[PDB]
Parts: sequence; C-alpha cells; structure tokens
Amino acid sequence: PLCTLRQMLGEARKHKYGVGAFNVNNMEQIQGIMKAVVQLKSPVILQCSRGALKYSDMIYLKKLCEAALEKHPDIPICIHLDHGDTLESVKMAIDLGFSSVMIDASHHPFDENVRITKEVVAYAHARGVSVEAELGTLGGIEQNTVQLTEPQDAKKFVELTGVDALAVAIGTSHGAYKFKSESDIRLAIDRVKTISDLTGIPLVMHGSSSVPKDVKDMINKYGGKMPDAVGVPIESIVHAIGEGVCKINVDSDSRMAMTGAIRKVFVEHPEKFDPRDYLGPGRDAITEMLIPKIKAFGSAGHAGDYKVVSLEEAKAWYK
Amino acid sequence: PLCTLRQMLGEARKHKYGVGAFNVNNMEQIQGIMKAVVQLKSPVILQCSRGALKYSDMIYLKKLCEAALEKHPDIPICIHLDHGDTLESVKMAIDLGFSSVMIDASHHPFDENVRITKEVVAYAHARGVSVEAELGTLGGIENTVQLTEPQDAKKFVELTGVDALAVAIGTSHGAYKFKSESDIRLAIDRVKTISDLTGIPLVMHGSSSVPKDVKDMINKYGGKMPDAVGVPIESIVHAIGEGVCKINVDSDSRMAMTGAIRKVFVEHPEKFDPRDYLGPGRDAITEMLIPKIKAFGSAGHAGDYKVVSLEEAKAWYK
Ligand SMILES: O=C(COP(=O)(O)O)[C@@H](O)[C@@H](O)[C@H](O)COP(=O)(O)O
Ligand SMILES: O=C(COP(=O)(O)O)[C@@H](O)[C@@H](O)[C@H](O)COP(=O)(O)O
Ligand SMILES: [Zn+2]
Ligand SMILES: [Zn+2]
Repeated sequence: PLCTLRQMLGEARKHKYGVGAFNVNNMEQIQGIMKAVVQLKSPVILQCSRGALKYSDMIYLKKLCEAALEKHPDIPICIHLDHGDTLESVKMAIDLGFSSVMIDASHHPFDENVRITKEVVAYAHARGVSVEAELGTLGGIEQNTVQLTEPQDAKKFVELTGVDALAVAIGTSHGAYKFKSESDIRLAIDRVKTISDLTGIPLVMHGSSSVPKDVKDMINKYGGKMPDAVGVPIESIVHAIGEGVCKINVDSDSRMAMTGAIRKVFVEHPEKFDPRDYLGPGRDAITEMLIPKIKAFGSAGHAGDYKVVSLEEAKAWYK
Repeated sequence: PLCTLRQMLGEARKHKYGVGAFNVNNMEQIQGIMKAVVQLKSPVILQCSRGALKYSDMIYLKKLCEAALEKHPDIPICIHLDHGDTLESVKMAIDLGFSSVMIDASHHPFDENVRITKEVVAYAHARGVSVEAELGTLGGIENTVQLTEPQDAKKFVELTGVDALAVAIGTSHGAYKFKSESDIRLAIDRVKTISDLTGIPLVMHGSSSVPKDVKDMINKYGGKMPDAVGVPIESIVHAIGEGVCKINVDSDSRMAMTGAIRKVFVEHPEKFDPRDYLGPGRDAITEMLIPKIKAFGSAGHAGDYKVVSLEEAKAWYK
C-alpha cells in the first residue's frame, strides 16, 4: 500500500538494510521495477523528478503509480518527488497523491537552505507527507567547488529543519560517467557513520547507479557509444548501507538496461518494428539488472515486516 | 468524455467522415495519438487488442486510458477491444470499463459467426456497450480470402443487431499488404452497397498507408523493411465517402515510433535515456497522424454532440 518514507526508511535503518529508490518515466520502467521488487518481496520507492512529471504530463505518471499500488496491494510503496526545487513543486506533488518529497536547496547557503526546507517541512508534515532535504552538493572529488557534507553541520541542519531523511554529499554525481576510470574511484564514505549518529535519521545516497558490466557491454556491442562509463561499485554501497544509508537513488542503470536491450533487438532482428518487440526486452532487462542489486541492498524479504501507516495517521507523528 | 462506438460512428456516418481507431499499448503511444486528435479537435477511438492488455497487465493500460479521458474532457473518446475472440475477452474488456468491443468470429461459418456474435451483443448491449463484428475475412485479392458478400452482410446485421460491421475488401493487417505498389487491387466498389443494405457504420481493418517518409527512415537507419506497402490514403478517403466510418490504423504508428528511435540511435549513439528517443518517437506518431486525421474528415467535429453515457445508452437497446 502507499507508504511514507519516514516509516519505510525507519524500518531499513532499524534492521540495517537499504531501500532502492528508482526513478520512473513511463509504463515499462514501472513494470520492470515492480516485477523485481514483487519477486523479492521487497519494499520500494518509486520516484518522479520534475522532468518525469513534465514528460508524462503529470496525470499519466500519477495514473501509472496508481496502477502499481492497486496491482500489488501487499507491497509498501512510497511515491516520492525527486529534486523538488520549490514549495510549489511540493504542493503539486502532494496534490497528485505522493507520500514523500525531496526539497533540494543544497546550492543555497546554509541559512537559506534551512529556510526553504523548513517551509516545505511545515506544509508536508501537516499532511503526514515525508521530507528528504540535502546538505552538501553532488559531484566528483577529483579549484574545486564540490561541497562535501560536514557532519557537525548535518547535525545542526537536521535539528533546525526536522526533516525525516537527509541526502549527503560524499563524492557521487548523477550520470554514467562518475569517475575518470575504474581504477580512479574515490568516495568519501567514512563520514556516513558519523553523520548517521549525529543526526539520528535515515541517510540518502544520490548518483548511486553502478553501471554493471553486462549492461554497459551490451550497449557498446550494439552501436552504442559509452566506452568510458563507470558507476559506484556495489560493495561500496553495501558498506555505506551498513553505516547508515537507507535509501539509494538509481536511475542511470535502468536507463542503460532498457537502451542496451533495444539496441540488441534492432541489430539481431532488423525487420521488427513493433515497439512491444523491443520495449518488452527492455522492461525485462530492467527487472534482471535490478534483482541482484536489490538483494545486495538487503531489502529483499522485508515487504511483509510491518503494518503500513497511512498519511492521515502519519500526521500524528508530527503532533 | 467516454463515448460509445454507436454514437461516435453514427455522427460520422451522418456527416460523411471517418474516425481513426488507433491501437495503443503504452503511455507514449496514447500521448502521441491524443496530441493529434486534440490539436485537430477530433473524436477518436483508442483500441486495445488482447495482446496490448497482456503487455500492460491490463491495469496499466486502463489507468493510462483514464488519464487521457481526464486530461481532455471535451473530446469524445471511445475505448474499444480490438479483435476479441470470445465472450470471455469481451467480459474482461467490459469489466475494465470499455465502451465498445469487437467480436471477430469471421473465420467461422455464417451461422456460427451469427451465434457467437449474438451472444456478445446480448451481454454488451445490456451494459450500453457497443459491438462491432466482422463478415468476410482479411487478406489480399491476388487463396483463402472471402470478400464480404453484401446481401449476406444485410442478413448478418439483421440477425445480430451489431452497431458496426467490419468488411473484407482486400486489405490485410501489417506492413506488406501488396506485392508491389503498382498493382494494388481493392473492392471499394461494394462498400456503398453494403452501407445501404445494412444501414449501419462500416469498419475498415488493415488500413495503415505505410507513408514513404516513415518507411524510408526505418530503412535509412538499420531497419530491414524494403518491401513494405500500405493502402493509399486516397482509396480510404473514397471508401469513407461510400460509408466507411471507422479506419483501423496500427502499423503506421509502430513504424513512425521505430523509425524515430533508429534515427536517434544512429545520430547520437551516446544517448541512453529512454526519454531522448521515445520522446521523438511519440512526436513522430503525432506528426504522421495529423494529415491522416485531416484526410479522414473528423477534424473539427469533437464538439458536434453531447456524449451519451453507457448507463444512458442502455435505453437504446430496451
Ligand atoms: O540520484 C539519482 C540517480 O543517479 P544515477 O545517475 O547514479 O542513477 C536521481 O535522484 C536523480 O539524479 C535523477 O536520476 C534525475 O533524473 P532527471 O532530472 O529526470 O533527468
Ligand atoms: O486493423 C488493424 C491495424 O491494421 P494495420 O496493420 O494496417 O495498421 C488492427 O485492428 C489490428 O490489426 C491490430 O494491429 C492488431 O494488433 P495486435 O494483435 O496487438 O498485434
Ligand atoms: Zn539525485
Ligand atoms: Zn484488424
């Protein structure tokens, strides 16, 4: 059923596992993700960016998420707004029925980040909706302007805002080119345990796609041009999860799985022109790439662990 | 609003225009179709085959159709089960909220065709749901093709009570309808006779046109469809004038989307975000449909009538 981020991540924090949050843009992507989480009896966070809502004219994505929720009533499903930039984008997401929102004011100075975030927290918690915010900016470590999260400031930021989850900056970045090479992977995950203990809340890792070999090789084997793609190694994510990371954002891996599958069909069977002929394999490649990932995050088998608290009932938490 | 096939095609028949019935399977297809009919202010039939319902686990296609209905409240939109094979598939479509169904028992002998169709008509009409049936089989003239016998069409409609009849005049499903674009033979000559004898809206299946720009793009970017050929648009326009009210189109949309994705794959092999290629695929569908819808004649008619709900429609059959 529709689940808040606060409960879903609280349960992950308590039992030391992580929950993958997968960005969705259309029907086959949601189907591919759901087949994987349903098979593994895992909770899931379906997230939609402002760009996804635009691409889907908002209503189509809302209806698709409803379909997922209706079809698998036994799976805790959080519908989350990714990278919300204003209170207005948050009001919009809540009106579409979302149970969680991220207000990203990380490129503003600390006090303005706190101000913007507090406004969203007052509005969202009044409706039982969860809030994730960010302190520190994404980007690779290696004139540098990336601002990694300072644990003592994360402590103050959470105390001033009351957010349910905090996205941290530890050297990851969005996209398929996270590090110059596979031998040049530098992350700042040693601070995760410190942030977790000082803040006392679930932490979120962004730009955490792994760019698995199978998927990258298929794309490059069939006309694709992504020779230098590199993502975050799964062992690193597992380590961070053990330290307090409860939500892991993944988008690029599912995009690549679908693209690689389509490129293979186009080459092997050039006479086929039915979109189902290649979007089907695409959906399935997403499911297959996700199964071992979800097992490593550890959320497998946990979908049944708890009675899901509704948004109306969740309003009590903030009173 | 959700609209019956009986009302939608009755309006088309009276003003002598045809309504495109477009097969949908996912979000981008429904969005590309809607953008075109909304831009031309035209009614539209969105049709789902059993394969499309299986592909979408039924529920995702239902919800997507609800989105289109909610987003464009002023456009009459008929949601129709294409090629239903049994009363069981018809029940499934009716339970999902469909306003129209096709029961295709055309490969059965006339009596059994009539028996299967009548059973579906009793059940659907009890719910206000329209029924399309078929007499004659699809396939090219050139052989197991059985073109529609007009005096038999009259008897079939009288005995079944269907709201629309799909006719067999030499078209067939798919992208390879004729051996060569120079010898295309159809039977549009009998369309007017069937229309007058039956007195009801007629349906043309297998009516994609396989336009050159769409064919060329596929073959330019790695595709292998050198011999593809469709029905010339002028012949469909003529048939609409003789009484065809619904024109089934599916291959053209499949080709337009496939052609666009192949183009992006080749021009920007570094892109991997599905939105970068399905977006252009969706737009290609819309651009290909606009001149087709204009030629069918339904542009500007979306606001001609007040749509009768399924519940109100029950009274037509009592
Ligand atoms: O962290 C993430 C994935 O990182 P990764 O590239 O590692 O999958 C997500 O929260 C966002 O970055 C999301 O992918 C942005 O999507 P759009 O704005 O629609 O292009
Ligand atoms: O008449 C039609 C299109 O003709 P055309 O091929 O000329 O577009 C449609 O009623 C059907 O043929 C439809 O395409 C079948 O879809 P699936 O069973 O899901 O593969
Ligand atoms: Zn992000
Ligand atoms: Zn057909």
